[PDB]
Amino acid sequence: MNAVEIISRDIYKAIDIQTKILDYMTKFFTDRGFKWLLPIMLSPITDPLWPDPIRPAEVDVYGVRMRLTHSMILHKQLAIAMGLEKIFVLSPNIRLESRRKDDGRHSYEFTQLDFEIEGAKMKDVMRLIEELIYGLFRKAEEWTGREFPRARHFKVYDYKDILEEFGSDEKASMEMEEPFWIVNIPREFYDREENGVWKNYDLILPYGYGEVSSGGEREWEYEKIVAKIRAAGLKEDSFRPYLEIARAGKLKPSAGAGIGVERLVRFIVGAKHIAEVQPFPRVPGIPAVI
Amino acid sequence: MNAVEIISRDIYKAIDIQTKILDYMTKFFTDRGFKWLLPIMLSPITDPLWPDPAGEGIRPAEVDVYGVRMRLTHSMILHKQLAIAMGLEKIFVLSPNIRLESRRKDDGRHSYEFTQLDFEIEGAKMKDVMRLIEELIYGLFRKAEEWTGREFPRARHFKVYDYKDILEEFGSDEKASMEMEEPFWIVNIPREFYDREENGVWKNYDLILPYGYGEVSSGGEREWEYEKIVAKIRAAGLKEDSFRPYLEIARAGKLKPSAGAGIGVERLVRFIVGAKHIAEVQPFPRVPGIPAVI
Ligand SMILES: Nc1ncnc2c1ncn2[C@@H]1O[C@H](COP(=O)(O)O)[C@@H](O)[C@H]1O
Ligand SMILES: Nc1ncnc2c1ncn2[C@@H]1O[C@H](COP(=O)(O)O)[C@@H](O)[C@H]1O
Ligand SMILES: [Mg+2]
Repeated sequence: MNAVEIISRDIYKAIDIQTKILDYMTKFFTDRGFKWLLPIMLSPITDPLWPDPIRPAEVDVYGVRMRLTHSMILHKQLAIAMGLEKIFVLSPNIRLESRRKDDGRHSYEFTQLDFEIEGAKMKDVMRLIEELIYGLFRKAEEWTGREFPRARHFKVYDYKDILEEFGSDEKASMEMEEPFWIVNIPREFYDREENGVWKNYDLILPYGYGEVSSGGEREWEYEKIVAKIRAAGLKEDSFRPYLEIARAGKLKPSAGAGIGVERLVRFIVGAKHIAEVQPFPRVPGIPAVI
Repeated sequence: MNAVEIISRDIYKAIDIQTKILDYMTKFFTDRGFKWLLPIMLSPITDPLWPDPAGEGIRPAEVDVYGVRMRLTHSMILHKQLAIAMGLEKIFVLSPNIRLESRRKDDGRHSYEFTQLDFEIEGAKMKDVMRLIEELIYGLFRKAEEWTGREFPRARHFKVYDYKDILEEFGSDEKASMEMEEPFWIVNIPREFYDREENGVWKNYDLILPYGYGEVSSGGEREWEYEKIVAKIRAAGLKEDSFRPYLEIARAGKLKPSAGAGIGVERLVRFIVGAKHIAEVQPFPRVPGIPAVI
């Protein structure tokens, strides 16, 4: 698609739905006393996205190598350390994944509504996301006149049982008709692990649409954080100012999640490919024309 | 300042105010039938920010994506015009920008990363946009009195000055802001190719805050005609090559007359909390010429 073809697509209904979704979700959080933060796109530190079942793009800023935002996870933990209590942000992310990830669900630029709550536990956040999704689905039925999944609470699968029964979260999505949780997934250092149990969670949409939200409780203790980083083969100086805050003992227990906005729009409009809900497509492996 | 000093600052009140401002502004637009778009951060093309009397001529930060040069968003102006070309009629976006301005721009009003609420309206004229901004600002200031218990400028509409006359009377827009006690408009400012120019008159506008706080909003009617646009690019010494896909759209006759503006969120927060320096309202400061530690 050249530039003219890109702007010649019909996208009005998807954008109409997107506007209603953003209105609903931002209000959901401000109604519950969340602070609305603005994003950052450049920092000496960012989410490594590893280990996880790709290097961040970099640019020089006044002589210092900065990373483009993979995700604001570390900055959300810092906002909690500043005592903001409950926060969310509409955060753009840049993830330059390969052509292989062009599966209809991935974009190399996207936005997630990313939130964090001081002191929250995994079951708190999951219940909160269930409340958000249930309400959103009921409204979407009014917006679109179509029927959406009806459950107030979603089945919870352990990561292991998903690999056991379906082989992958992929096959799982295709087989289900309700959103479902996958919990206890070994991954990045910031996610809390206790007694071999990872206190984290992914919300998977039915009908093959795949993951829509992901989060967890956080590690906040210096020794434990550095251990997981070293163990993973990550370099500590990639996270220096963060670890300095951790060493100072200023990180606080918290839990949160990110919700992929375009993935949600795609589900509600029922679009075959995520690019169809984006005015300026950002397809993995295909550098954007505009 | 270092990481621990940053996280130790007390900015709860500014963030509480920011939350109320974002709630108010986004509702203002959706209430009026505007569509809410998500931002783009990388693109082959971006706002040149030049010519522009308010800038020094910075080049966008660049990064390769699958081997192809992309520019980090200076502003989404060209993308707003393309959204209008897609028939979305009335649009807004909370758009983060990256502008690596020099230390000379560290005047308390600039940050090298910031967000603007950027909006565009198909068919609108400068008077329509200016009046909509007045409606938004007046209503915001009335709410701010309740949020803070302090007094804010009460004007329902703001006075209008030509740029040329500002220079003559005050010497600069900075001096003008220091002398005024209510917000005011500066219009007819020769600048970038996308602002509409007709027989020597630029159809554009900056909202300036009083008490030295400076500019908080800027916009204009747009050019949409290929030959007019190309001539302005060439006259400024810019390169058609830098705007190739946009110029393809323009050559095809698919740009439409429109007008819009951007409103600096952090600048507005700063004004309402009375902060000396914009860094005081940002959880992670981005001070011009100083690479941030976090
Ligand atoms: N490449 C991508 N394209 C579109 N959406 C994404 C992408 N990666 C993540 N998301 C969304 O953002 C959410 C948070 O992702 P994460 O930061 O990876 O845990 C996911 O649950 C998805 O909804
Ligand atoms: N460097 C900056 N730091 C903070 N806010 C800015 C900066 N540049 C522009 N703004 C705000 O964004 C609005 C739109 O800017 P512009 O795209 O330059 O017309 C301005 O009116 C300011 O309120
Ligand atoms: Mg300007």
